[PDB]
Amino acid sequence: AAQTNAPWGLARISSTSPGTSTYYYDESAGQGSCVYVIDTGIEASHPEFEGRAQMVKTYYYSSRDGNGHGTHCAGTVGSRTYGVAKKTQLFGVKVLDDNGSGQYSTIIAGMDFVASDKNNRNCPKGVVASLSLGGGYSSSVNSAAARLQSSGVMVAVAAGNNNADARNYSPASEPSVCTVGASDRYDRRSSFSNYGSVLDIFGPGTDILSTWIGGSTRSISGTSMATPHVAGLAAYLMTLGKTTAASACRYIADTANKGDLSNIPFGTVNLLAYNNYQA
Ligand SMILES: Nc1c(Br)c(C(=O)O)c(Br)c(C(=O)O)c1Br
Ligand SMILES: Nc1c(Br)c(C(=O)O)c(Br)c(C(=O)O)c1Br
Ligand SMILES: Nc1c(Br)c(C(=O)O)c(Br)c(C(=O)O)c1Br
Ligand SMILES: Nc1c(Br)c(C(=O)O)c(Br)c(C(=O)O)c1Br
Repeated sequence: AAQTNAPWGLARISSTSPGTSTYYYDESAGQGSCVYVIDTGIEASHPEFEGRAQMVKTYYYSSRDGNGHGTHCAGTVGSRTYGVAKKTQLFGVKVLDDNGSGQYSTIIAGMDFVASDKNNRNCPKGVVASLSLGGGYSSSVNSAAARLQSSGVMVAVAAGNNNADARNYSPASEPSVCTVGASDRYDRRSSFSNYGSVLDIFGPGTDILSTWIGGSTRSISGTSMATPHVAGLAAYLMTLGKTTAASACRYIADTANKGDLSNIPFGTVNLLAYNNYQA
């Protein structure tokens, strides 16, 4: 399948080269898979989700996204126009308040929630969790992320936006999950992207168009935007049967575009998420 005039990051995910604008992908499109977006919520009524999004948990007075961040990330995972895996099922878990903040104890609870809740959902092709969030190092936060992964969920986490070594951030620094840095449309490391040995992969993160609340759209930037590209890619590749929740991060690194990014510090991987789809 081909999506013309796609957001640059979707075109980038399916290309050996920057500077194109068509997204190419297998029509299965993540059907039968599930992605949890653990964030500020998801505006499930947005037409872009087509009935495939639902809120399943909140720790606040509403499960609505009163921020936009979660809706944007969910859009990059799985919206019809802005998403990587256009037929996945999207489950929202609101661990962040409408200001974009949340306590680590709440975030941990939400991770353990997902590890159990997947047993209440139909996801025959597999389960992914996208965590566009983080703060400073916490062994308890990393452990929660590790449990979620161990439980059979492909966990993708943002590296963070401090232009620093992601070793000092959680859940970014958890070795067993997939830690995602950000790139721009010219294959440069995004200016804010964290780096370091704990990174597994880069995805598009600068000037990413996606859904927003009030049925709208906007372009914003962050490792928060790169993470759902990788999460959606995982869901897509799991639906294709190419990999599993336990092996998908490794598989994405194995099959990445290699050596094409600029301003990658020595010791950080130079790997850009790629679906290796041959039309
Ligand atoms: N990403 C990107 C874009 Br967008 C464009 C463009 O203007 O469409 C060009 Br001309 C290039 C290039 O340097 O060839 C690149 Br790389
Ligand atoms: N935790 C966190 C914060 Br706080 C911010 C921010 O300063 O707004 C951003 Br832009 C990101 C991102 O990289 O998307 C992340 Br992850
Ligand atoms: N035992 C086992 C299984 Br079952 C699977 C799997 O789900 O196919 C994987 Br991807 C691994 C691995 O991650 O290496 C292992 Br070890
Ligand atoms: N595989 C690989 C890569 Br990717 C890169 C790179 O990051 O561009 C380099 Br600098 C080397 C090298 O050491 O020659 C190799 Br081998």
